[PDB]
Amino acid sequence: DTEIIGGLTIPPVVALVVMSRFGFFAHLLPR
Repeated sequence: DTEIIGGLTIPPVVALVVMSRFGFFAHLLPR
């Protein structure tokens, strides 16, 4: 039963690793 809410019960260390990964590909780009 998860239409809009999936899993927002995570620690700050996990969310921090996800944010840095997003910026990594944005700066590295397909090169």
